[PDB]
Amino acid sequence: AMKIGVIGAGTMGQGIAKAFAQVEGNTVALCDIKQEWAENGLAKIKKGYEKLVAKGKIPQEKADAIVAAITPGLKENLCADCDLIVEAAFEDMKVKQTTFGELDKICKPECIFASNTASLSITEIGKGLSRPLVGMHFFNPADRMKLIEVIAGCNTPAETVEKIKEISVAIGKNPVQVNEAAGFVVNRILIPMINEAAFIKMEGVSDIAGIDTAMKLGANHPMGPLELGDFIGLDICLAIMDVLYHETGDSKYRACPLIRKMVRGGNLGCKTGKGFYVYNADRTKTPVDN
Amino acid sequence: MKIGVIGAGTMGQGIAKAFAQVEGNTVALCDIKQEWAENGLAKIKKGYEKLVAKGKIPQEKADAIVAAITPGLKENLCADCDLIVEAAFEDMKVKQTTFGELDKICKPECIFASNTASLSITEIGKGLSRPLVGMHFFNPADRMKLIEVIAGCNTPAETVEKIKEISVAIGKNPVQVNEAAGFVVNRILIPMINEAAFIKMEGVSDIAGIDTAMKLGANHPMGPLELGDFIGLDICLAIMDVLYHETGDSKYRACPLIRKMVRGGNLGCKTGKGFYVYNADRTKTPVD
Amino acid sequence: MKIGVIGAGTMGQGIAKAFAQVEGNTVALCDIKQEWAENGLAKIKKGYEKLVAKGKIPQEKADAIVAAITPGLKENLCADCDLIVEAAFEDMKVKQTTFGELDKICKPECIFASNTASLSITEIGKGLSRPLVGMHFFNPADRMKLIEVIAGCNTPAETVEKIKEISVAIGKNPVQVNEAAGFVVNRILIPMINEAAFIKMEGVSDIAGIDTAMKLGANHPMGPLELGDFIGLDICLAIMDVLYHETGDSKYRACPLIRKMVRGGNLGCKTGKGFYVYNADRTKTPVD
Amino acid sequence: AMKIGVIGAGTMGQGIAKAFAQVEGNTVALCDIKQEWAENGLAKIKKGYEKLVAKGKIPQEKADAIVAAITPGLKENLCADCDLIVEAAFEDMKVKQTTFGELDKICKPECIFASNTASLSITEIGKGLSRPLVGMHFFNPADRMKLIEVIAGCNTPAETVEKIKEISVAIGKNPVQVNEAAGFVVNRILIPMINEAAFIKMEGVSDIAGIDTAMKLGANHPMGPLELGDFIGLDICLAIMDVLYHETGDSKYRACPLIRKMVRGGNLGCKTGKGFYVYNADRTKTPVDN
Amino acid sequence: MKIGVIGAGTMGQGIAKAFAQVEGNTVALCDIKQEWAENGLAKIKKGYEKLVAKGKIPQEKADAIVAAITPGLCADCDLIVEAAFEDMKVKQTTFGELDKICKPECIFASNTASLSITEIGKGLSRPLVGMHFFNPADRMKLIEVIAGCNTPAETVEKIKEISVAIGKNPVQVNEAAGFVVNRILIPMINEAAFIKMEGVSDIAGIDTAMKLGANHPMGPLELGDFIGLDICLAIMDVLYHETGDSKYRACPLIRKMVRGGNLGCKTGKGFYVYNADRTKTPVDN
Amino acid sequence: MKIGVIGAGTMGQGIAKAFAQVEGNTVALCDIKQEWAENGLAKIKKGYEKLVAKGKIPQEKADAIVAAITPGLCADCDLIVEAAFEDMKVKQTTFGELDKICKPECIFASNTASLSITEIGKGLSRPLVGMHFFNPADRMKLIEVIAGCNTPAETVEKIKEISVAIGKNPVQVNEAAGFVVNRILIPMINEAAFIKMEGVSDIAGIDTAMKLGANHPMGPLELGDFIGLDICLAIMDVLYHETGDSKYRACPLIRKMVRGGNLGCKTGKGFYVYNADRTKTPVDN
Ligand SMILES: CC(=O)CC(=O)SCCNC(=O)CCNC(=O)[C@H](O)C(C)(C)COP(=O)(O)OP(=O)(O)OC[C@H]1O[C@@H](n2cnc3c(N)ncnc32)[C@H](O)[C@@H]1OP(=O)(O)O
Ligand SMILES: CC(=O)CC(=O)SCCNC(=O)CCNC(=O)[C@H](O)C(C)(C)COP(=O)(O)OP(=O)(O)OC[C@H]1O[C@@H](n2cnc3c(N)ncnc32)[C@H](O)[C@@H]1OP(=O)(O)O
Repeated sequence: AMKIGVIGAGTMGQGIAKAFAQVEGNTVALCDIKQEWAENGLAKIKKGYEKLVAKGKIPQEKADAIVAAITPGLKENLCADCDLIVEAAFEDMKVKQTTFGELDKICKPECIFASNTASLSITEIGKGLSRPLVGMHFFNPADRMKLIEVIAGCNTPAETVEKIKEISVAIGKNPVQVNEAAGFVVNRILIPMINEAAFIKMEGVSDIAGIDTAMKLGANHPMGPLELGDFIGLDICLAIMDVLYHETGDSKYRACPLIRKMVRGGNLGCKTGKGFYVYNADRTKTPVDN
Repeated sequence: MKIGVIGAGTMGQGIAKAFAQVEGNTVALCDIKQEWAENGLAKIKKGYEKLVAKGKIPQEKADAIVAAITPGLKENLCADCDLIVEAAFEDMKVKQTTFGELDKICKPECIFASNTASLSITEIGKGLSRPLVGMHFFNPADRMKLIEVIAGCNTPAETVEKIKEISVAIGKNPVQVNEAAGFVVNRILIPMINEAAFIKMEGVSDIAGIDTAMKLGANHPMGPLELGDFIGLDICLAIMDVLYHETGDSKYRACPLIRKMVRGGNLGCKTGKGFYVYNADRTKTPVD
Repeated sequence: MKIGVIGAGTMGQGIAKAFAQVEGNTVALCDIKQEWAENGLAKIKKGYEKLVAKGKIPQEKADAIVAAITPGLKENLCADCDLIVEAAFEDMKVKQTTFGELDKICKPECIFASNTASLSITEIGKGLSRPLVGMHFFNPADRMKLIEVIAGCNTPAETVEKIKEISVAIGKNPVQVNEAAGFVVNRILIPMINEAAFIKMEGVSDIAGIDTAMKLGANHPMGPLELGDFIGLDICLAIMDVLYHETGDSKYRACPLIRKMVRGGNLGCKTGKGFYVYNADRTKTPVD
Repeated sequence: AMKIGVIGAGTMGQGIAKAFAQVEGNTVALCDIKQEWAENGLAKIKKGYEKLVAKGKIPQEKADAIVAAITPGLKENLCADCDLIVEAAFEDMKVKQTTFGELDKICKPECIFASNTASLSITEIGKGLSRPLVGMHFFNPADRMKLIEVIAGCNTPAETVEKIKEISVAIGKNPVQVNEAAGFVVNRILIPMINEAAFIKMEGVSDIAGIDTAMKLGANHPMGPLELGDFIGLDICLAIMDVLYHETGDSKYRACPLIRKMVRGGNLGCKTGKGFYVYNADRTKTPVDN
Repeated sequence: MKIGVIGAGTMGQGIAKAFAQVEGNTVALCDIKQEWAENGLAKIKKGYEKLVAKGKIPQEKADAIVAAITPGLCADCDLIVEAAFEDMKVKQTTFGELDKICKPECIFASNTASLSITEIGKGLSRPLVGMHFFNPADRMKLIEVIAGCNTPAETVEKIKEISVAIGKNPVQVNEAAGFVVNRILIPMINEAAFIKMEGVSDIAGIDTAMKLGANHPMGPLELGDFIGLDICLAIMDVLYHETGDSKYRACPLIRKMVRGGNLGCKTGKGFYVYNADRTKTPVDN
Repeated sequence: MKIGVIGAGTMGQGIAKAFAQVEGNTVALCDIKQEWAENGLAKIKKGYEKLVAKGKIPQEKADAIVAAITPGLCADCDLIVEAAFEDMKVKQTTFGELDKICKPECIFASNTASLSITEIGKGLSRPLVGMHFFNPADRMKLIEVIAGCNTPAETVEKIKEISVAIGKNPVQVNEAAGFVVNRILIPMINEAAFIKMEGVSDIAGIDTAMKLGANHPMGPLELGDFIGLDICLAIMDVLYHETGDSKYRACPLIRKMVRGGNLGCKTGKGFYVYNADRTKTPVDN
């Protein structure tokens, strides 16, 4: 028995709504700024579940049972008696502080405020609030990845970290406590990997398929690092590298100028059909250095 | 085809099985003492008897593998070798005079390759009469499918192709690398371990947590702290210091935490304590 | 001598007492609102009444000090000023147009000085008709004996000497500085605080311990963590980021720990919590 | 009631011997490699105490009472039933590992092994030993400075840190626990100060007396940073900077090339009569830039 | 061919000279304030007068090229070269304001020093290319030809031919910060400034060192004053911000001098004070 | 004056030429293997022959200077210039072995590229000074005069006069890593190598870029091959180790080529392969 409000209806918010609604006994309020943005979010969840039922990987009764626990709307209307708030709205500081300042008046006092952000300070987002702000960081696709990073901020009490811990296990996830530093644990290790694999390309050491092949056969990684960057989106890798550099001031985390030149040109990876690989119609991918 | 493997230690052992696994090849497993090489082949043959009893290899395929390997001294066994893969102690002067000696023994068409991970292929073969290429296996060499082929600054393109063709002819996937510090795998993978240690050092997360986050967040088979324990923190410290010294770039500065643990003998699995304590059962316990 | 002090805040207050303390000087304490400047002088006069009751100043020396200071607007009080010390909000465009306005008011021989710590003296006075020098007091300006005199890239040697002579004429010790980021004191002293924080961040010692070690090991009056609390961690973060941005050098990267505490409002004494909790008695407690 | 053996009879060892022998109830074995090196150490302690009695700052009975508790000799002869060993021998790794490997056989099992080193790893010094090695770091003059840094190594148990804690209070010092990192607490903060004050000189920002005057009047420090470097010895500042750089790999701790050029020329500060200041006969010091 | 130059400063003026001195080309010269865009064409006749006087040019040739330059015109050019201020939104906006104004099929080229070509041309209808001239653009034989990720080869090659058509040498260079010449030459100026700042030598010694020790036509500090110390700071900063590498941090002595307006030859005081005698004096005497 | 040069390589040979070509000086040329120290004087007559053939020198002048050079002699010189290998203990030992051999009052000078002068002369009886020539020492007009902390002015000035006496220009420079010219010029070669390594351009383009874009007599990569890529690596490494600043990290492509013995003109293959035709080919074609 839990009510969960999810502020943001793009990719992350829809997956976070699905992660709670998969557990029987949870109802999800899928909110956004315009009521029609939330409705497009719930239709996107529905459309996506129609594909799996087709590909035979989920039963239609389950899909229906998931969709039935999600309600689109506005936070003023749906988040009063919410037990947990998980925001996955746009990565802008002032938008977050506004959202949470409103919800602070809307929500009952018992409500837990959490943010899925990966680029901003949990500490600075929840500064003015009347209650603890915590980080509850999901990984795309949030309904299938079992990791949750629980980020403590400078003032986030330990009970608040402990509660998000219990909730993550309740929904079948594995929490990992992180004290707020840029990149947390997973992003701080993983994106500098992608960045090194790009320096190795830029410096002429090896080719794209070779760097990826070496990482797949040499370390038993599921993808190559450059494959992976296309699939994450090179724009997001660049932004994480730049966040890792600006927070620390450490030249160690400088982004590879090759990534920046591709993002400038719009070659963001799988989402643009072209990054280090070209994604064609016939389901084949070829590295851009051929 | 006849291959000479210089070094009867673990790597040399694994490289000899890789070539002897394949029908039609012969391997001379050499080391600096006739006995060393004969102990190398005895470790190989008993690893094969555990496999036979485990039922995962025919008793006659294993015998035919052991039969294809001959221990001895290079002065006796490598003159009509077609390919030499060196896998001996990582010291630049020991590798240079081993390849100086082999330059006089081995027939001209014999190809010279070194399994080195941390020394410069180019420097290795500076003064020789024939090209020197990198042929960097991954342990266990008989089981890992990747082979990094390292072109030196004067290693002709023809030499690099023929080592590619040999790697596939023994069932590997060659990835051509133009020599730089760390090649591909080590240059990505060891700074990874190093970063997880800085995360531990700086109080961001705990050892178990850093490792759980990378396997459940990034789909990695091992956490980076378990893996640096499995590779050996001494191997990880040394690769970091190579990257640092070959580049000049503070980016590759090793994490002082790893340097403190290596100074105390806490190297990982090989000493029974690193980031994890490895107990008498099978569990491992984070020192956290 | 007649001095104009631009800014009736704490620094401007402390700089006006420094000049009015000395017999024969007059000070115009100006700010952008007539009331602000009159509140500045009222804070000054009541600080002097606590001193009189504490018996540490004659009742007539204090009255004569307060009498030498006149609040108002610069357009009214600074035209026949001999020296202008600006001490207003640290924003480059606010300082440039304040000195543009004063360039038309003040008689030509009036000397223009700014108390800025983080902005470029040279940029401050780029387009003016007269030189612009740094005259950087230390709070409390009336009590600290040091004055850093900052030569700009176009500040003549004659201007620098005359500010030296004024500093001693009001009983200070001038230390000539050729403009660079941090001058002398801030460039040594704030990286100090920053380093003690990295030591805390990296788990080397504890907050009380870092502070006790520096006072009993180096003969320092305050620990560096107490001192960053007393200066304000926001002031310390900002100086770090100036040093970093003016140099380009990772050496002066601020410690992320200090950046996290500033984002949470834990700035030190001014907010009642930083590295120390400051309780209702007089004790302070390390957040450690 | 405590017996203390001090391995090293130069400056540090003599001051460490004096710090324990000042406390009634402690007897000090002042050891070195050649019996005559320890005797010169005890005569140096005696000569130095004859000066204070002259300058009127200590009573002669006290000096005599201190000297009487110090015995020069060889560790084989004097350190068997020692309660604590504090080595302040030369800063060389192999010398330390040899000294401690011998003392490990000499000393009773109850004996605490400690090292005053400031440049080497406590962890690497006591690796092969049969008992914990700890760092007990004194500050010249060890008999008058109240700070002791107690350094835990990678394997130094907490009881061993706790015991050196009690002993430091017993002798009137204030211990500070430090987990082993280069420079500990005091040196990592202080010498990079001296180094910055030297960059400021080298870059032409201010003059020698001005940098020192600013630091004395601006921060209320007892000395200027350049004054202080002369008094510490610029060779030692250089070595600490170089140790801080090599251990971290961080360009942040690069030594100022001005310090290195003065050390090369032999201008080590007060001990050579010339560093940033020239130390004349008539008790006056003038900065070398005049 | 018709050619429009955007910017009327040293480089704008020199790029205009470079096109108009080849028989057959016509140039449109432009700037913000028109009085500055005629001040441009004014500095062009003034210099051609001093050379015809010195016998280096025939008056009729000097008069044939200053008649091919029109201060404005851009509606009909076959090629646009912007030599505007080295600020990114400054270049997007101009080029933004410019995709309307020019004929549909006319080539857009920027003379930027180190900025990404690819970001410069993002909202445009047509490919954007890099065509980099070197001070003085009318004498220096080099053109660096920089193509962005979305720059076709027909345009890269159409620039190579135009280059050889006006007596230049076009070297093609891939898009990275500083391209070739500035990435090498500007840190060299920056280093010489650190050498003066740390007192290793004086301004005079460093410059004659590199002239007599390296056979360089200018010392690195005279060369900074001639380039403009504000352009040098910019490129250093762009170098530093593109790579993230403290290797390229500008020398604080150059940031101090740009803040004071000691920019070199354009303001009469850089590392040298330039006198009417035509003699320059190092500011450290 | 009598002059002894220590080292018989390019710089040793050129420094010998620089003294002997001035009427009145005599030089003693030296090296490890004597066959190398006559190989030195062999490369000196061979080059003077090719110039007399090309009419640049009169045979009698070529014959007057090769008669002032004696392969050895050092016992009586008034001035010693070492141009030995750029390894510190290599220079201390030589100079160590040399304070005995030379006359008591003779001036000791090192042609080191970046090493501290002050540490070079520590155990010596006499001041040690820096007298830095530039390849080719007989043409390049510059001498950098470097004094150590314990080098008196009489010796610094005695070098300045000797310099002007052999038609050079002596610039005095304070002891820091790289002095002036190499601290600027060598990272410039190093940068051009990073530019080739990151693929921004090819070897040819970078060099003609800097010739046509900067008016440089050699491109930075030809200049590396002419200096020797082993000397360039050394100076970069010394730069990096003296400052501690990753700004000066050598480019790994130059460390790889030195490891392979691709040193430039002295080994026939650097960034260019040098052919008997007298044409050089970039190794990337
Ligand atoms: C920052 C960026 O983005 C790109 C950049 O700009 S980086 C900087 C690139 N530019 C440079 O580095 C400049 C390098 N410096 C040089 O090449 C030389 O300094 C230099 C060519 C400018 C030297 O000046 P110079 O040789 O005296 O001028 P130059 O025109 O070549 O020859 C001088 C002659 O102008 C000659 N001349 C003949 N015709 C001429 C003409 N049409 N126009 C001008 N001059 C002419 C005359 O012969 C005059 O010499 P005399 O008085 O002795 O007769
Ligand atoms: C690393 C360190 O520690 C210090 C260093 O060395 S750093 C590197 C410093 N050195 C440099 O940078 C070199 C810079 N490069 C240059 O200055 C030019 O490359 C260069 C002078 C070498 C160009 O070569 P050049 O101009 O062709 O040779 P140069 O001798 O000056 O003139 C060529 C002429 O030799 C001339 N010549 C006349 N007399 C001569 C003589 N006594 N000796 C030699 N050449 C003579 C001839 O005129 C020949 O030219 P022609 O065939 O056209 O008639």
